[PDB]
Amino acid sequence: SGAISGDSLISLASTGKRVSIKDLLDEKDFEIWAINEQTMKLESAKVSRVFMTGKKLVYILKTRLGRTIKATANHRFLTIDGWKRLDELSLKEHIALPRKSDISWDSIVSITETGVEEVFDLTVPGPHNFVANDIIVHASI
Amino acid sequence: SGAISGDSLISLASTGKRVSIKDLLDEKDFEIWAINEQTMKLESAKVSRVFMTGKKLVYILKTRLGRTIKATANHRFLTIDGWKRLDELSLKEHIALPRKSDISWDSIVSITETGVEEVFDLTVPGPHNFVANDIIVHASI
Repeated sequence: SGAISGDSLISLASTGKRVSIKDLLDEKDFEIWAINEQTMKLESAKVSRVFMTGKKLVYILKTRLGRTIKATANHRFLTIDGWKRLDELSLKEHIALPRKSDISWDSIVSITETGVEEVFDLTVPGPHNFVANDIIVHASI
Repeated sequence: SGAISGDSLISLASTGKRVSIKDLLDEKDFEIWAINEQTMKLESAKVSRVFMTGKKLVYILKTRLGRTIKATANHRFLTIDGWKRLDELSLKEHIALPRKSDISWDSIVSITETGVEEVFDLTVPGPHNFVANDIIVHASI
């Protein structure tokens, strides 16, 4: 149920390349990087499908390291105490970023509403999350 | 225990004038606007003293109306369910702004760390809060 800006760069596990999620709309069955929540280790995982969900108000989330992403109020990020909607995060939270133990829990330094844009998501069977703009984000539903 | 940037403009109840809290450091016993939490009505209240608390990292909080203020991570604002530290606020919260029923509960649209600056507070016996940059904020201790 979330969605992120089409500008967001998706990390491709088999290569180390990044291509915007907008540019991946007509693509499927490629691997992305997901965190396995039970083990807290990153693992390659297949993307079932990519899709746009329409135009939605988006918000810039920025971490102390400088990682940033634009996303809907309801898109979820991985917090020390679980998945939380962007609109539920506060500056006291830390969120999961891929490090290369497998992850860094970085402080949020900014959350600001920016504007409406075309927004996208993807489905990832099993772990249900992926790395975009070098930040761990939840996938479809 | 909070504190806000010296740039913050303090609403003077007897006149309707605004002067930065930095500019009020050597001033006392003037009235400011405070909310009476039991009644939720604004009332004039005396400022006992104004003081700088040193240099501290500050954060810009902005509301949907466009009201904005720079304040420490621990400075409190009035939420629909009580006083909350800036670092505990999320975009789903609304905070109290003086309206002229007596107050408007406006959505937060931005919270972003900005930099270190000299920071100030003031003491207000009884209601313990005041209006700065047209936003209700908690006073000393």
